[PDB]
Amino acid sequence: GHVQLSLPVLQVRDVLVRGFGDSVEEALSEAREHLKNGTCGLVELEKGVLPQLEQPYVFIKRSDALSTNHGHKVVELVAEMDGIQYGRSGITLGVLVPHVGETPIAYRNVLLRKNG
Repeated sequence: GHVQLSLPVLQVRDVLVRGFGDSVEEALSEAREHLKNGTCGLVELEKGVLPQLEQPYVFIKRSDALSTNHGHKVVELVAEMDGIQYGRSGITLGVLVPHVGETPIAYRNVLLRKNG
């Protein structure tokens, strides 16, 4: 189940603007909406990445809400200020950014929770 969705994958060094906003719930909402528009892209979480983003790093984690093994890499939209949790984990599949033409190197599919 869930909706299937794709995004581009951009370099954090081309993505001049990696903030959707400057609070958690802001960036989470705007992310959901830049996804709804389709003007979002993905940035992979690597060791030097957080202290180049703004702050409310809109993460994707592989849906810790289930107990089954048989599926695609499903994820869900989440956000943290210091990246206290999630970003500093191995769940976590990247951080979203507003796509402004930064030239992708790749694309990253996921599914997207839709209750009804």
